[PDB]
Amino acid sequence: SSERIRYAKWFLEHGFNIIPIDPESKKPVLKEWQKYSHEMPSDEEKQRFLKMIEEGYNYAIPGGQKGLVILDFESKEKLKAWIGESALEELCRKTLCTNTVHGGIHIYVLSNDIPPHKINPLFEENGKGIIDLQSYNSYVLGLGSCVNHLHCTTDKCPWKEQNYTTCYTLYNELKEISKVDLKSLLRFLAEKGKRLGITLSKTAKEWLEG
Ligand SMILES: [Zn+2]
Repeated sequence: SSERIRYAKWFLEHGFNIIPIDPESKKPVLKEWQKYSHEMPSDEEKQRFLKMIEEGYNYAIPGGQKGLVILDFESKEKLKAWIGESALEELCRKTLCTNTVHGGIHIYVLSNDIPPHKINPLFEENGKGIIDLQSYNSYVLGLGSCVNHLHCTTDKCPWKEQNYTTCYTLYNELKEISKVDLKSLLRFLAEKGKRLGITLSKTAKEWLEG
C-alpha cells in the first residue's frame, strides 16, 4: 500500500478521526466535517473514508479530538532559529512532527487544556503570522497526503507552477502523539522568541494569560 493509506490507518489505529480531502476542491469531502472534532464517524462511514483514501484522496486530521492541537509553523527554518536546534530536536523527539509540502512543520501534541477553536495566528513576527494553532473545527493534512505544486499559483509555494509533487512526511520517525502542557509550551515559545521579535497574537495572549 501507499504511505498515505498506511498512516491514515495508523491514526485510525490510535483512535483518531480522519477526513478525506483534495481531489478537485482541496477541501473535506463532507460539508459538516467540523463535527469530527467532537464525535466518531460511525463504522459505515469510516470504511467509506478509507476506500476514498486508498483510491487517491488525501486525508486530514481534525484538531480538538482527544485534546489534540497541531502547531502549524509556516517555516521549519524559522522555528529552528526561534528556539534553537536542541529545543526543536527535544520537542520533535517526544512527539510526532511532520514536514509540510511547502517547507513548514506540524507539531502534534495532546493537552488537557486547549483552545475551543483554532487560533490563527498564534504568534506573529513583524505584523505577520508565522504559525497557526489548529484545534477544534480545524485540521491539518495527514502524513502521506501529496500536493502537485503545478496548481499552486502563489508565492506561498516555493515550487510555484512546477510539475512537481511533494508530500507530508515524517520530520524524523513515527511516534505517538504525546501530552504536553500547552500553556507551558506557549510560554517557552514566548520567551525563546521575544529576542527575535516573535510575539503571541492578541487572541493567543488572551487565551494564555486568561
Ligand atoms: Zn505548492
